[PDB]
Amino acid sequence: GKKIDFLLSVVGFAVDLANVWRFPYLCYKNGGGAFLIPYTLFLIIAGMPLFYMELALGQYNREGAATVWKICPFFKGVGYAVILIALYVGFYYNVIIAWSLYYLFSSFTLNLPWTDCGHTWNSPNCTDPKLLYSKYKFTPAAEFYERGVLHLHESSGIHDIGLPQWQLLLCLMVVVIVLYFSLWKGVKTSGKVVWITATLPYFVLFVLLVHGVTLPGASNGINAYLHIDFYRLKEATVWIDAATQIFFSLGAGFGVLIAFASYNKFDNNCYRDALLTSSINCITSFVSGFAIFSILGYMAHEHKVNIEDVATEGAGLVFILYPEAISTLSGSTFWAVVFFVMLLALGLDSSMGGMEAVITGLADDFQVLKRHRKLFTFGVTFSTFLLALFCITKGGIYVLTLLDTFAAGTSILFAVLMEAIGVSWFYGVDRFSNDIQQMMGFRPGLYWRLCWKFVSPAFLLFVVVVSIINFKPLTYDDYIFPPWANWVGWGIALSSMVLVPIYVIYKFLSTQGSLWERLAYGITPENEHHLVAQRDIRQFQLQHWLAI
Ligand SMILES: CN(C)CCC[C@@]1(c2ccc(F)cc2)OCc2cc(C#N)ccc21
Ligand SMILES: [Cl-]
Repeated sequence: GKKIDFLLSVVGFAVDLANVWRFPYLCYKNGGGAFLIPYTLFLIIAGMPLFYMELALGQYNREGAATVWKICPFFKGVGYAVILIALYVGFYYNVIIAWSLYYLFSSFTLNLPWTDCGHTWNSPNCTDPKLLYSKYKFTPAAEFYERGVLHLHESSGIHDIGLPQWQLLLCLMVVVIVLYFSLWKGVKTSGKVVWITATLPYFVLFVLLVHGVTLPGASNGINAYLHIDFYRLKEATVWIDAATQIFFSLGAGFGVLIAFASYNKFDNNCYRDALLTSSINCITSFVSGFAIFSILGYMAHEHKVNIEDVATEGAGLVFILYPEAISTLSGSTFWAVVFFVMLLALGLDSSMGGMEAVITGLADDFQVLKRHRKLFTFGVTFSTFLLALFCITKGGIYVLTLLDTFAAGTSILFAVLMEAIGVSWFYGVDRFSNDIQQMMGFRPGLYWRLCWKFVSPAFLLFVVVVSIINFKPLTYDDYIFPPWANWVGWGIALSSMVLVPIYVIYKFLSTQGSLWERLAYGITPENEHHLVAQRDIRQFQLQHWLAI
């Protein structure tokens, strides 16, 4: 049972809300197949080494994202930045679960609300295919999602978000209460019910793929998926999106991996964990893209519109597609219930992990918080509840888009780049390899060390620079955000990006001694500060820097 339980755990942890909800619309927005080349390249080159490095760090040091930097005290700022990024993401990661809960609640009927027009929320322009460069938006499913769930028609933009919707308010309240009561007692919350949540997503994806392949218009969608438009690979939007989606789905850059590995056994095999998780994530992403493109090709055939204009490119793509695929099934009510229960469970577990990252990171830093986990959990959950209250308004989709674009974009890329640079160069790739050997029994191969030291940081810096200089103003379908919205988004990104130099400056000023003494104390492990007085620093010799 050692291997079967491990396989269940790894397959459960290998699929996130990202793979199911965010990958579809990022793949649709980027042409389809053309998005998989950057995705797979980045996956290997950066994602696999960074996943492995974070797991090894957490396992060896037994600390959260913040306090794990006792090895290189100057990067506690990086730790704080990743914790803040996780906190930001949790603001809308819960609104998505609220949407899923609302859909599940509305799915308990023999006549699904997303099948035809004729309801209170339908506009006079609603078009029913059975009864008779834009994105359409006049279909029963799109009309339902945008009017009877979001009530987006009552807001003119991000300047007129309006008051919170009370149905989504109740759903968010339920989600937050469940999260708190699942986090308040301790980290140990697995091995009890995750069995169903680890297999259900794969079953749902399998059934959807099998059913969608046999649809009238699925062939065109599959052709559009397997057709690669190489012109799109010279714009850098696809590359930025692929990198960000990778660091989202894999879980790196949020401090989740370090916090969760801090509870692993000292002899746990992180290399096999990273390899298996990366392979599963790649296969799942490819299958999900295939099924999504099949579904939207079927819809394009159904609605007599081009595949590029059939559906939205925003965060509601799954809530438009999956109900439309369910409506084509027999006993569609049961399938809808099953799918949305799956989505609820997956989102709940993912948000639970994201919030546990923050809780552990802050509790390891301050012992008072670690002594009062109940109050700290309540405070974190209440803050998330309010800042997600901000995202359930009538124009809440615009705020959600702004967050999903800015909270972890260049910010998460920069945080991961700083993590990699810090460890590999200042702490030492040789030291990290020695630690991994002492931990798991074998030294990492040359490929891993090269990826950690040279390849991954270079690509991360390149993508960060390109995202900064090649920045497209924010938009949501046909709505162009005003400039101050972009300024606010860049301020949000900087809020977590700037914690690195700020903490470096604070650490330098707070330390006592000469400039060289300050540097030595800053770039030396906290448990080896007794060598600073002996003027024996490895970082001050060229051998340390040229070591690979
Ligand atoms: C952006 N989000 C927040 C990242 C979440 C990462 C994740 C995680 C933690 C440790 C790992 F080794 C691997 C993945 O946290 C828990 C979890 C649960 C599921 C489920 N079902 C899926 C992923 C995770
Ligand atoms: Cl993904």
